[PDB]
Amino acid sequence: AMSTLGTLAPAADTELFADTLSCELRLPAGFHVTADPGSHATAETLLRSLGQVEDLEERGELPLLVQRMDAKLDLILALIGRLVRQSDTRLALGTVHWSVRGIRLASPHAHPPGTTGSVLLQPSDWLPELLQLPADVLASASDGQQHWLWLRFAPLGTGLQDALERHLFRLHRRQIADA
Amino acid sequence: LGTLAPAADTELFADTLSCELRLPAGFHVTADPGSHATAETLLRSLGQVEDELPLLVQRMDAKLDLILALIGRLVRQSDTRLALGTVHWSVRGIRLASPHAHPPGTTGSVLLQPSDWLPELLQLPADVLASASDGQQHWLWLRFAPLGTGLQDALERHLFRLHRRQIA
Amino acid sequence: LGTLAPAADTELFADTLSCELRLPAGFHVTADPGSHATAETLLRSLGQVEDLREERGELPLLVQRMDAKLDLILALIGRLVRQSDTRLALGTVHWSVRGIRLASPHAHPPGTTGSVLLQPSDWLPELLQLPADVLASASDGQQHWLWLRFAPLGTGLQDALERHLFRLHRRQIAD
Amino acid sequence: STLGTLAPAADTELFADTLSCELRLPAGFHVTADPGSHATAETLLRSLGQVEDPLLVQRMDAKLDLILALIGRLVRQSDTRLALGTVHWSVRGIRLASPHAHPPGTTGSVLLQPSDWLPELLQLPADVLASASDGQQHWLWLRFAPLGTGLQDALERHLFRLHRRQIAD
Repeated sequence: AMSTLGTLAPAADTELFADTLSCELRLPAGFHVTADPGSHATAETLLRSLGQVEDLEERGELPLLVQRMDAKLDLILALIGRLVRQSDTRLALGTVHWSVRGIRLASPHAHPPGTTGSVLLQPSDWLPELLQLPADVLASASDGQQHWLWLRFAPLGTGLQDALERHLFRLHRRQIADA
Repeated sequence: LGTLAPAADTELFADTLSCELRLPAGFHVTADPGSHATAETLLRSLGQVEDELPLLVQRMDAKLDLILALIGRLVRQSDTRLALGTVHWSVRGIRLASPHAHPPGTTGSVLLQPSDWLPELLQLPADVLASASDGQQHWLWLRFAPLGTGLQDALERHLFRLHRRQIA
Repeated sequence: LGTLAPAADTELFADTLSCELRLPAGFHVTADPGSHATAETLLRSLGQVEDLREERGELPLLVQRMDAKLDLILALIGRLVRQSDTRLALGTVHWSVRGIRLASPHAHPPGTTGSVLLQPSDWLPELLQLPADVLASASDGQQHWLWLRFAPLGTGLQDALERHLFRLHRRQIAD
Repeated sequence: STLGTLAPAADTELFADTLSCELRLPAGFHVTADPGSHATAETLLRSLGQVEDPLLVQRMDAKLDLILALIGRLVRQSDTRLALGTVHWSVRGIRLASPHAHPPGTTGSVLLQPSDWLPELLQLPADVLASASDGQQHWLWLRFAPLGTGLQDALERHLFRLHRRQIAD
């Protein structure tokens, strides 16, 4: 906590993180000008489904035919995840500051404020799926060895916003948890 | 406008719901058509996922969503893709733009993507009624071969639902 | 088009349901294929989804919707598999629970072992693989014909194949 | 198997007083700082064990079988296969052949394909205990890092069934 990167874009850092849960973490992240995010519902579905399956009984209240079905789903899911890792290009690992409003992350190339595009993020880790969020560049600055971008997400809509808030809240208690 | 083959235009759309929309679609010549079951399953399934029980079932559903999402993306990122474009679609046939003209009577299959998030294509065997060009290019008038009870009921529901969505 | 191998045609098709149909099939000379379990799972599952094509509402609405998602996933994965698989040559074949007679691009001596490769359903890009040996290879006007005798199937697979063949027959008489 | 005499201390640490299965399967050790995931490993093992065993529902189950089979095929297209060799496996660690030898203390991940009909791999973080050669190949004695209650139980169940199955005829 207490990273000075915010001194590079005071007004932007305040817009994105003031008075709202903001998490500083490392995960595959990136920004691309030529969007192709998809829908709010896809992002929302990814986040919610991800929550229902994660964060660390069948013989009872349930038969056994359904346990097998659930087993098969776990297997299919793992295999489809394996398939994806085979072709998709992974995002680079980076330290980012993420809130419901936007994100501060490092980028190979600077981009003037006003540039529009999509923030790419791999939320999970065991699942090679990306969360894409349309966003605009609020600020762009360097610290000497990396170009930093402050991106503000375009309106997320009621459902996705909720899923994202829950997502951030969970990540936060867990980071504090394993401490 | 449409009246560059009024003969077919009337056969395909007169007195029946005919929607005008933009969706990837195309005509592919072949003697190897698809199946009615497959097309019916595709249509009804898209519709049943329009908009609970023990926790294990709720998480099974979450797992399904994740699988569908991942598999859907893989297809969409590696496919040929059909030509986006304005088409006129009814339970009887479709009015779409094709790269080249075709002699009427030419047998083949109309391939269209009924939904855009899901990259699964709908395959319907059809014959060309007319092939007049003018919109700088060649427009085709395709007549679906008899769909059969089930698939026809599915297609009408699809178009009706699709129309209200649009008319709102 | 069967006298080319009298005894072999009698061993594989005498006093037993034998169907004549066209589908992608081939014989692959391989050391060891295997897995009756995979072959049986395929045939039994196909049959259930084949019949799908008991009660409309019935169970919870959520369930019906999950089933739909399954139909979508299967279709999508099917499409993906076709984007890079190798289609097998379509051909007429005589198929019994004991063996199969098909057209091969080349001939093989009696005793050659491998797997009979078949695509059971046109809508599903999945292949059925059954270990088999060649007990007859002869030629007629042109094409090379092989008589493959399946290696023992085991209780389950046999039942699955017999069921599959019977339904195939029944549907065939439906013309 | 006399491979143990090549590294008595390690062989004893990994297989003494515990079920140890000698079998053939694709398995490898790769130097990496990939912490893997206990939850992923446990899910794989329990699910595997589950399948190693109203009409609408039965149809759904049929669809799952078909999907699983196809997805399996896809992965097997462009996936880097593991080396199939004889191994010695216990809940504590595993002895397997390796391309290069490694100094004891070297940490990485053991990769192996639990079932032969599915291309899904199990990853388990481990450290090299011993590393010796029999004149033909380099053998490694890897000690899995703590598995955690759940994963450990799943693995114990997995090895026990495996041992049972193989004691037939």
